[PDB]
Amino acid sequence: GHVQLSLPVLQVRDVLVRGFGDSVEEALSEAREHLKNGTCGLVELEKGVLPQLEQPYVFIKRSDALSTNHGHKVVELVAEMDGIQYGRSGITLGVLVPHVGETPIAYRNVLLRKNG
Repeated sequence: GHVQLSLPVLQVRDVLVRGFGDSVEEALSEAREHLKNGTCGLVELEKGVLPQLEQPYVFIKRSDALSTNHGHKVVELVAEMDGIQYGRSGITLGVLVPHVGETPIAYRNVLLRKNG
């Protein structure tokens, strides 16, 4: 189940603007909406990445809400200020950014929770 969705994958060094906003719930909402528009892209979480983003790093984690093994890499939209949790984990599949033409190197599919 869930909706299937794709995004581009951009370099954090081309993505001049990696903030959707400057609070958690802001960036989470705007992310959901830049996804709804389709003007979002993905940035992979690597060791030097957080202290180049703004702050409310809109993460994707592989849906810790289930107990089954048989599926695609499903994820869900989440956000943290210091990246206290999630970003500093191995769940976590990247951080979203507003796509402004930064030239992708790749694309990253996921599914997207839709209750009804």
